[PDB]
Amino acid sequence: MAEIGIFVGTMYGNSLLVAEEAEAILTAQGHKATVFEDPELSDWLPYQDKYVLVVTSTTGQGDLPDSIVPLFQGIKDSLGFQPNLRYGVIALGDSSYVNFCNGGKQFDALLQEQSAQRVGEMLLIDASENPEPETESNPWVEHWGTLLS
Ligand SMILES: Cc1cc2nc3c(=O)[nH]c(=O)nc-3n(C[C@H](O)[C@H](O)[C@H](O)COP(=O)(O)O)c2cc1C
Repeated sequence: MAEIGIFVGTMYGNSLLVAEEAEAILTAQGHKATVFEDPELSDWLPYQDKYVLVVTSTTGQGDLPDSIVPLFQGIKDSLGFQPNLRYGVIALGDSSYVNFCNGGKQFDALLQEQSAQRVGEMLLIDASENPEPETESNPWVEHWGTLLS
């Protein structure tokens, strides 16, 4: 039975709420999930022989949240290649602007630039018109969790 590192990138907690639901769903299906609200390469590392998943957002001029910048730089510069990494991605932000989920999209790109192999398609939550993001992400995690071991 699989184990899932559930790495988070936020400055306001809305993507973190979805990550806590994602951990609960995978745990209920039977997989040993673990959510990380303040992650590091040291917590990403234990899952390269396994599976991982991302729940992230956007900040500044369209940059990654500072809570996941040290994970994004760490994997980019001190890991470099991941041909056997398997995962899934949820991204969350405001639809009112051109950088729609651009910080979460950069974290999916962190893994495709390293030859990882996602077990699904990236979910894009529009918080400014979607005040119940659980309803946009729970059936997505329940589905993705059937594609594990
Ligand atoms: C400076 C700034 C600009 C933002 N502009 C965007 C944007 O262009 N695209 C987007 O998807 N999210 C954007 N966001 C994210 C919003 O804050 C959004 O309301 C989000 O849901 C906040 O919750 P989160 O951090 O948990 O995701 C921006 C955040 C900040 C700090």
